[PDB]
Parts: sequence; C-alpha cells; structure tokens
Amino acid sequence: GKPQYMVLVPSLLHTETTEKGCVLLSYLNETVTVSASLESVRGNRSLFTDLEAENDVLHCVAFAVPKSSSNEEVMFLTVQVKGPTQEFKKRTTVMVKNEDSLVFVQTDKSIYKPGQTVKFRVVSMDENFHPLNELIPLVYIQDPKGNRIAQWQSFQLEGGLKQFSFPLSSEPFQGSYKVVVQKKSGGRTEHPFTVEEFVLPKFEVQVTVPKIITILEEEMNVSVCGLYTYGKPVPGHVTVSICRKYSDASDCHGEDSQAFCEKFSGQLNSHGCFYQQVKTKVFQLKRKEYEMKLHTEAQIQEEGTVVELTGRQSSEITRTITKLSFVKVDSHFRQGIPFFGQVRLVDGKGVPIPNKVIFIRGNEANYYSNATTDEHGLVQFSINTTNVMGTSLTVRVNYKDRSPCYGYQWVSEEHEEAHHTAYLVFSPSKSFVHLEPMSHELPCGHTQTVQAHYILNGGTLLGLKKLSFYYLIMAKGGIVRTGTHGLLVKQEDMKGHFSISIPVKSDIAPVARLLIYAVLPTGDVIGDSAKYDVENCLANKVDLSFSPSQSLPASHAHLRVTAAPQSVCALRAVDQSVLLMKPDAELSASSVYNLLPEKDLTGFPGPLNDQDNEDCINRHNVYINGITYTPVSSTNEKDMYSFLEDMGLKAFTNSKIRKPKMCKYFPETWIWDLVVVNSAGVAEVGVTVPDTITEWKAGAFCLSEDAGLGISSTASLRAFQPFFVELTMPYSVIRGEAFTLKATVLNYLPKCIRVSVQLEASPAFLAVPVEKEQAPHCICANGRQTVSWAVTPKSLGNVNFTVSAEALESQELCGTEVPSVPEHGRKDTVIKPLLVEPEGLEKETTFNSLLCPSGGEVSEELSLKLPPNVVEESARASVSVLGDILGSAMQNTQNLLQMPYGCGEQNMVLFAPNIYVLDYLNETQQLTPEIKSKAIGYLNTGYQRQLNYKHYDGSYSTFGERYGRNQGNTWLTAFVLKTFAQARAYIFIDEAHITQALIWLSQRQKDNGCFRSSGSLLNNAIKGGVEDEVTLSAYITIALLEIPLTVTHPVVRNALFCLESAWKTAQEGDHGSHVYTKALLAYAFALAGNQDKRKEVLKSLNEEAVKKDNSVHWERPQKPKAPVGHFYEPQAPSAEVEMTSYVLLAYLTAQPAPTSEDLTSATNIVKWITKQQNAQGGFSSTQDTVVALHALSKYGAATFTRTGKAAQVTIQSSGTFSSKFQVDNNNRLLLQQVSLPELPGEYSMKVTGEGCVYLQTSLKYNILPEKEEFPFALGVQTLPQTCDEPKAHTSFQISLSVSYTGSRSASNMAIVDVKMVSGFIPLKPTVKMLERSNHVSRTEVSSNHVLIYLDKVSNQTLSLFFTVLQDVPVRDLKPAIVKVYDYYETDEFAIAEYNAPCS
Repeated sequence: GKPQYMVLVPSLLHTETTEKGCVLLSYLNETVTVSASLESVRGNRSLFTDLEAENDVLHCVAFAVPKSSSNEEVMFLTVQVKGPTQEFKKRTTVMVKNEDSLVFVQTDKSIYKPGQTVKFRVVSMDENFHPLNELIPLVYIQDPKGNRIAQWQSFQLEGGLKQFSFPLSSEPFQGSYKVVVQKKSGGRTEHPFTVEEFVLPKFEVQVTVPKIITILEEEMNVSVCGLYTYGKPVPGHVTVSICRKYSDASDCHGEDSQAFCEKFSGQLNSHGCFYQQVKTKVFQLKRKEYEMKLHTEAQIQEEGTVVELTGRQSSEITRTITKLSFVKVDSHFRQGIPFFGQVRLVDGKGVPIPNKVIFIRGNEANYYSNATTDEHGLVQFSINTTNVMGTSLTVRVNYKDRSPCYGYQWVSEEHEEAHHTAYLVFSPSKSFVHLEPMSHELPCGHTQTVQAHYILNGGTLLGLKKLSFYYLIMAKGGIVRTGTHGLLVKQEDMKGHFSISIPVKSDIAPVARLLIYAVLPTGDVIGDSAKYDVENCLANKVDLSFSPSQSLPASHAHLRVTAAPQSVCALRAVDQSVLLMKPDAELSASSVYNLLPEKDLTGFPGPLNDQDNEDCINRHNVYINGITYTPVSSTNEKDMYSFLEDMGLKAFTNSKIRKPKMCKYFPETWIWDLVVVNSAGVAEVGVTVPDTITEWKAGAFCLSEDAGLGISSTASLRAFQPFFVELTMPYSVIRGEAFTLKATVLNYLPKCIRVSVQLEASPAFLAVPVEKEQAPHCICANGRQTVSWAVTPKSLGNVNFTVSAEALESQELCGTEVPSVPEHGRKDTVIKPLLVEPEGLEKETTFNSLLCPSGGEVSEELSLKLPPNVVEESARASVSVLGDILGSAMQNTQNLLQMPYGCGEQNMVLFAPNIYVLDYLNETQQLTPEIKSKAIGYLNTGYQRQLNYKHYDGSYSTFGERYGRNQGNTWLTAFVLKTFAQARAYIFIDEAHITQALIWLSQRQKDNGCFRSSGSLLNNAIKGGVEDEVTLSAYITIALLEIPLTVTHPVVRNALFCLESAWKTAQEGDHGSHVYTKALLAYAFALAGNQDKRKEVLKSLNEEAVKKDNSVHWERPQKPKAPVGHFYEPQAPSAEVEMTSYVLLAYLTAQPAPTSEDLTSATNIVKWITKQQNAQGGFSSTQDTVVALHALSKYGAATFTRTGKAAQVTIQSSGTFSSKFQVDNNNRLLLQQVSLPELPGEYSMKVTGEGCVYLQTSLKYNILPEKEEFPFALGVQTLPQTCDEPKAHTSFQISLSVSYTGSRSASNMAIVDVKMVSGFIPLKPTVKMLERSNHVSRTEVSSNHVLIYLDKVSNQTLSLFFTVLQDVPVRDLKPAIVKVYDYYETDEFAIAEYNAPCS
C-alpha cells in the first residue's frame, strides 16, 4: 500500500462549538504527524491544529475556533501532513459563522380576548438543547402599525427561562400583533399572534365530507350535526346544499352567472343527526369541471329560527386516481449489487389499495414481472445489475387514454405513472460497498442495525487479513459518533452481509445523514452515503399527572412532574379550545428540531465553496480509440467525493477520489408556573377554574443544565358536573318592578337521576315559585329541568342571589334506577349578582371638608336636604376619612367617575392621573410597591388605546384615522405629549411617539403666529371670548415644556415671544375677559422662570379673583347661572376649576423654592378646590379633573408632613350611633369609609390630633321631575308608540331625536345615556349601524347603558334609532330614564323619559 492520508472536517465550523473531527492514515508504514492550519481571509487569524497519526487506525479530534468578528466568514482551510517520506498539503475554503443561540418562544395561544394579559415565556439554548445563560439585549412587542407597546432592557434569563407578564387594554386594535426577540448576535426571531373578539356563535355546523373525491365514483357519505356550544346538539331541520362548479364556472358572463347543482333537506334528532348519502351521476363533470363547493344551512325549530348559512368549501376534484409513488428507491444504483426498489400504490384520496397486481417497467435489463401490492399497497423488488451507464424505472397500472372528449390537458383520466432513473456510481476499482437505506422513521433508544453489502472484485490485492471499514454519522452540522468494523477476506469477494449497529439517541438531528467507506491499497476509496429520518426525541422524559375526572369546584389537583434531576420546568395549563384554535407553535415539542438553522447538510450550502474545480482533467475529451467513434461527453455519475460533498463536509485525500471528468371558543388560560425538579420529580397543587364546560389540556417542558430539552405528553384534566345549571336573570332590575326568575339545570352524566332545586330567600327580596309542588322532578340523563320563581326585589343596591340544587338521596321514583350519589359534587350552588335601581335618576352631591386640628380640636356640622321628589329610601350617605388630600383618586383611578372613557381625552383622564399620583408617591417616598405595581399595570393599559387615536401624520385627534377622519387636533397632541413626558420615566413610552408628535405641531408654526390650530377648540363656553391663538398657544407651550426642555430649544424660543407679546397687548386690549388666558400665561411664566413677569400676572389675577370665606375663587367672565333653587347643584363649573387650579399650580411652581406667601395663597385655593371636588374621586369635569389633580399633586409635593402621626377622627350623628377613626402616617393613604344611613342632616364630626385630615362626604338620592328647563332637546319616541303585535314586546325601535337650543352656551361634544327597561340587551349591530351617519362616531354599549358619542350639536334636530331585544319579561311598572350631557361641562343636562312600548 502506497502512502495516503485521509481527513474529514465538517464544513460548518461554528464559533463557540467545539468542532469535532476525525483523521486517518491509510497505508503509510512510517510514523508521521498532521497539522490543520486555518488561515483567515482578508486578514490573519490562523488556528493551527497539529497532532499525531496512526498507520492503520483513526482517532477523533475536537477543537473550538475563535469567535470571528465577521458574521459569516468564508476562510481558507489547509491541512499540513508532515511526513519524512513526503510532504502533503491541500488548501480549501470552508464557511464559518457565528452561531446564534436557539430562541424558541411561547405565549401559549396565538389569539386572545381583548381584556386578557400575555404570559410570554422565552427560552434559549445552543445546538445541544441544554439551555444556556445569556444576556438577551432586546425584546419587544409590535402592533400592526409597528409601534412598540412594551420593551424590556438587557436581562439575563437564568437557567434559559424567564417569564414576562404583559397586559392588554380594553379595545386594542386588531390587525395582527407579533413578538420579536433580538439576539445579541444580530438576527432577530419573530412569532405572530393576534387579538380579537372572536364570535359568539349560538350554534355551528360539524359535517364530515370527502374533502377530495374520485373522478369515477357514485356515493359520498355526509353526516350533518349542529353542535351549539358543548356537544348537546339539540338541533332542528337542516337544508344542506351541495353545489358543484364546472370548468370556468360563472366565467361565461352571458345569459347565466351560476353553476348547476342540487340541494337537500333533512331532520336532526339525536347524536345521530343527519346522514346524507350523496349520489354522483349528475355531479360536476367527467369533463370540464374545476372544483365543487359545500354549503350547509342549519336551522332549529324549538328555539330561535336563525339560520347559520355556513360555507365549508373542503371539496376538491381528483381527476387523476390510483397514483403510484416511490417511497423507497435507491437513488444511486451499483453494478454488481442489486438496488432494492420499493413502490407504493395508493388511491387518489389517500388510502392504499391492497392486492393489486402491478407490472414493473424495467426500462433496462428487462425486469418485467407481475408483482402485486401488499396490504399497505406496498411492493418491494430488486434488479440484477450487469449494465453500462444507467437504468430507468416506471410502473404499469392502467395503460389507458379513455373516451374523454379532449386530450388537450395532461394525462388525467388515467393514472400518472411514477418514473425514476437511478445513476451509476463511479467505481474506479470495479468495486464498492452498498448500504441499505431505511424508510420508516428510526426510533430513539431502541438500537437498530442496518445491513451493508460489499464487493471487492480483487481490488484489495495488497490488503490482506484485515479489511478495515469505517462509518461516520453526521447530524446537526457535525460528526457525532465514529467507529469501525472489520472483514476477513483474502480473495475477490462479492455481495455479502456487513451489518453495523448505531444506537439511536436524541443527540442525532431529525435528519440522520450516515456515510460508510472503505480504503483500498490501490489508493482509491469505496464508500456510500445514506440518509435517515429520526423521530423527535429529547434527552428528558418528563411526566405530567393529575387526579383526573375531578369535580369542577375541586380546587385540589396535584401536578406530579418528574424529569431530569434538578431541572427547571415550564408548566403550561390551558383548555382544549386553544389547541382546537390552531396547532401550537411547533407544539413546543415537535419542530424544536426544525428550529435549528441548517439542520440538514445538503452539501456545501452557499456558492462560496466553488473551489472543486482544481484540475479539469477533461482536456482529453477526444473520443475513445476504437472501431466506433464513441466520445465521452457527459458523466452523470456520483463519485465518492460527490457522496462526501452531498453529506456536506470537506474531504481531503492524498490519492484520487474525485471524478476526473470536469468542466372556535373561549380561551381562559390557566396555570402558568416554573417548578424545579427535586432530584426525583415535583408535585404541584393546581386550582381548577370554576369553568366546568371546557376540557383542560396540560403540557410542559423541562430543561436541565447538563441534560437537554424535555416534553412529556398532553394531559388532560377534564371536569364534569352532573347537577350544573345556568341561571337566567336580568343584569339590572327595578326595585318597584318585579321579574320572573328562571333557572334550568343541565344534566351531563349518564346516570338517570332527579335533582331537587331550592331557593335561598333573603330579606332583600321575596320569591314565589311558579309551581305549587316542591318535589324533585324526573330529569334523566342528558335532560334539562326548567324551574322558575316570581321574584320581587325590596332592597336597592347589589344583591348576590344564590340557588342550590342537588339530587335527593335514596328516593325511589320515576327512574327505574335512582343513583342520587354520582360523584363528590352533588350540591350545586351558584351565585350571580343583581343590581336593584330605585325609581328615577340619582343626584350626586359632595360635602367634603378639609379640617386640620393642628394639635387641638376641630368640628363641623353636616346638613342634608331632601327635595320633595326624592323617592323612598334612595338616600345613601357614605362618609370616608382620608389622611391624604388626593386619597380617593389614589384608590380608584380607573373608575374615577362615570363617563366611560370613549374618545382620546377621556382615555387620557384614565391615563394621566396614574402618572401624577405615582410621581407624588415617589416624592413622598412611601411608594408602597404593591400599589406602585398596580399603577404600572393600569398605566401600561392606558398607554394602549391611545394608538387607536394615532393616525399616520402623528397627531392624536379625538378619533384619529379611525372611521375615516384624516384630521389632526393640536390640543390633544399637546396634552398627550405632556402626559408622556413623565410617562416615559416609568413604563418606557416609545421615543418614536414623542419625537414624531414633536415634529408635528412644530412644523405647524408661523413666525409670530405660534402653532396655529386646525382642530376645533373644545367647549367654547369655558372661554367666552374668541381668545384664539392665545389660549391654545399658551397651553401648547406648557404642554411641550413639561417634557424636559428649556428655552434654548427652538420651539419654545420662538413661542415665548408670542406669549409675552400677547400678554403685553392684552394689557391694553380688552379689560379682563381673558382670565383663562392669563392663568395659562401665569403657569407658562412660572415654568419658563419669568418670575419678573409671573408675579405681575399673579398680582392682577389676585384682583381678578373672587374671594369667599378666605378662599380665593377665580370666576368665569360671562357668569353663567343656569341652576335655580338648588344649593346642591353648584358642583358643576368646569371653567372655574382650571383658572383656579392653574393659578394654584403657577403659585406652587417656584423655580428656587415655593415661597411662604405662595403656600399661604395655595391654602386659600386648595380650600375651595377641595370643597369643589366631587367625592368618589370624581370631580365631574374630566380633563378639568386631570389638570386639577395634577395641581393637587404638586401641592402635596411641597405640603408634606411626616410628623403628623397622632390624629383622632370622631364622627357623630345627631341621633344615636357615632363612629371613630384614627389616621396615622401609614394610614394616611389607607381609605377608611363607613355607611351612615340617615336622610336628614343629623351628623356632626369632631376631629382631634396633629396635622390635617380630609373628610369626604357624599350621598346620592333619586328624583324624577318633568317639564324643567333644559338647554338641550330630548325627543325620544318608540316604534310603535303603543304595542299591539306580540312581536313588539321583544324588539322595537327607539327614536333618539336630540336638538340644541342655546348655541351661546357653546356645548359641542355631548353624549346620550340610554338605559334599558330591566330586561333588554340592545342589538349591537343595530347600534353599530350608527357610526356611518354623521355626528355619531363611536357607540359602545356596556351593562344596559347605550352611549352615543355625538360629535357636535346643531340647531337642527338629529334623529337616531336602534333596536333592543327582550330577555326577561320584566314588566310591572317602570318608565325608564335617558340622560344627555356634555363631556366638558356637566351642568347642561336634559333628562327626559321614554317608556316601555308595552307598559
């Protein structure tokens, strides 16, 4: 044997990965050494790899290349085989690249409810699937518009796992969200996931159909079952339509536009609902047909006759039938060793046809046999190989070209025969080794040997007594296992058995590309390469377990989880509905192998390895010297170099080895935890959700530091209740009216039982059953029993009615079997709250008063007047004690008030006070991290739904691009930017918004004209004069100055000119009449440090104020006096709370320090603003409330007192019962509220101690006057005026004609508050009809309250209409009320009444 080296290196060298390799010396008798130098292109980074050699045996080697700066480097590789006999070297190019960590993701479901929160696990690991601890630089969530909702800074996921809570908002816009995680090495990974309010379908079709159909067939089996919510179909009469479509159906746009077809109808009664056998003789066609369609019209009779016309287009023609497919054909045939062809016969639908005799096209060597199919439609066969160049293979099943009219299309009516042509391997020594491939996927763990066939043909002349033979397995881009096996031959050896065994483990990639080879003393090397598929197995075999079939209320459910010792598991508990929605993301189990980039090495991927052209020995292309001129032109062979190339790695050979020739339902997510295996497993208690009807599918994966990844199974933990029933009660109800309670129990157990129902009476209501008997009724398996009560409420407020139901034990009645004890759950008790509203609308008044004992005693007397229209027992006098001034608003920021926050401004009052209160807590350093976390959550919610108001230009209008308004309003942009100023310090409000909104409203500027407005100013009433270009300019300056920004910035530099010039001109212009402008100017001067003009503004504002009980109160210039005869009503003014709050805040904002005189004036302003502040934290005027609450926040910032520990509150009624309270430092923020039921003013509280105490006093009472004075007009009617038709009881149109009388009151944006008569859910689509009509933008409805967002009033009357639906027959006596009022000042209200049309 002449000297010859051989070394294999995987041409996917990864930076951090230790590149395992192999070396070998073949027939050199002198001991030498080898060196592998890795020189770098465009520079010099040489990684030498020098090591020993063995004359006949190989050995493994591993090395790790340095972290290359370049992303993907195509760097030269040279191996220096140092030998005293001869020196051997070879240069080549290999491709190295930085190996980014594998980061798969979660968020269990890709589709959400609006009001839910995201759970968001992220996991990282390297090529080996054990997790790695890396600092991830960037993770963020993206909306359809590309805006960044949230963001997390550089974190380190310990153990390869770290969760991320993230909430959503009430109405997030729904195109599509996506999760993008950016790795530390550039490339980012994505995960789509959407949110939407899906559908509430009352019943759906579930039909099985032949999704594809034979060209020559008669019958189709079609079953039609309509399941409504759970699988108790209770269906009616269906009329199913099978409409076929011919070729170019409806394309002939003349005399016809339809496709001929036929329809059916049928009855449905039980689980076996409707089984429609479908004849097919007049069906689509045997010629000129494209694709039929399947549409079903399910309809029920005993209930609502709504028809669900469903389109299930799962229907495709299959003109080609009985297709033959190659499932295992040996792609490269060998002359001497037969290759084993294995074909598959199968019907066009997909089922194999057993026992079918086929005919094999042996295109060469004439293999013509009448083989037959197996039970699986399988045929196996071999062909003897003594041939020349190449053999072709084909099947024979039909031979036919039938009667069909046109042969223009490809062969369709017959079976498209399967063709294949194998190519001959380049055998330089007339010899080779063949390896038998495998078709079925290789099982892990269980070892499986593969047979090898060899031939020598006398090539191994020198080789004797030892035929060393080697195998190499390539997976995941690298060599995994090496090994050898011997042969004992001194002959020329033909076909034989050379079985080798490979232990299949999880370490192998999903693809298992396996090569074998044998070195010959002649210098050549023979071998083979085979591919395998491996079932996805992971190094961890996890277990998930429960106590299944548990009761629905049974909280206790132990989750035993066993995995690799001391690993970290990611529990994922969710219902089956989510799995039904969509196949999970790789199931988190299956295609995690697919996640690995470049999983299979097809061979030198990338054009950069175009170095194989080295010799081009085909320069002697002259024809072979012979009698016949036969030139060698093409060699469609596969050399051993080509085989090793197809393996995908560089091969280095001393001798010739290359060929010389060249040139749906409800999600309700569940348990989401991170448990740790206690070296043997872990049990986990899991509280089952009181949502019985769904099946819970549990899956989880675990990861250990040394062990790989894991997956167990998909456990289920189904819960079923035999006596479960759903109550049917109105959401709201009238105290005067009474209703008919209805309750039906649903049996879900096969046991034939008899449940007994019983109601639990309370002193708040009386209940009388509609039936006289009280015995349990005969309700057998899968039956429902309807029971009812005549219920009249007595006490107002919230009442949580409860009803218990259970089957009485050991009672022998109707059922032949009476198993009254099915399971642990027998007593079925459910609770549903009920709202009892008294007669008439509630008037809300506030009598809060700030009293400071200041080391002494203070007292106050409460007076309560009841107007004669007050209904009986409507008064609810609640008094709360708050140490802090802004306490109530601290507790209930979200439900701050009525006004459910539809447009931009109200969303911003939902948003900003959270910022201001949190800043106040940060200043006072009692941050109390749990309330801070609550503030974070609600504030991050509030940042969402502002994007609903962002259009492309960057302006946040009241409605934005939504509903087709390409309008930009500068005021709201300024407000939202002012809020986002301090918002960014907490929740990372994306810089893109503050930069783009700053680019806008700044390009919109004229030199001395300072930010001219395009959108209309709101509530012109607050500003009696025109006052344009002054109010809004002054406001926008302070808004964009609140963000960190000084006079040096160009916009304010050009702006302050306008403010000073405007103040100088107004100094000589109109005498006063611009107090709002002056207050804005006062605050602007306070911000800019222009005290030398600020104090001059303040001195004028002092006289322009109105003083009352040592509490200075600025007053509205036009002096509106709408209220008459009511001292309660003066809590409305919306303009008097700005100029006062603005001058307060300007007083407070002293750049050096708030001076003592400033605090003295602040006390006098705070007294009035607190006495004007509505309870429940309301302070009716809304954006007005934002500004005033920020003013109070800045007041409390400078008016802090940590020494106010001792304080005693002794509130005493003038009658019998008194109450006591204490507010120290830690209770300064804790709300202390009690109920004080007494209609008259019989209350007098005494406060002692140290410091200041805020006493909040409010009460609500119900009245209903008529024919009063209203600046609006409320013309509500019904359809009909009086109902006579029975169908008019359920649904009826309601007229909403609203007009506006006094345009000088300048009320612009107003809403109508529409309440239902105790039993009506309004039709959402009939109200959704409104928005296309002008002056009606958004019409959300919630909890019997229909709200219409009237954009702007008019002298003309605007009529609105919609339709409601009756659910509970609640008709004794109540004329329900409807309200209308303006957003930005609440004193204009035109309460009138519309009665139920049938009562």
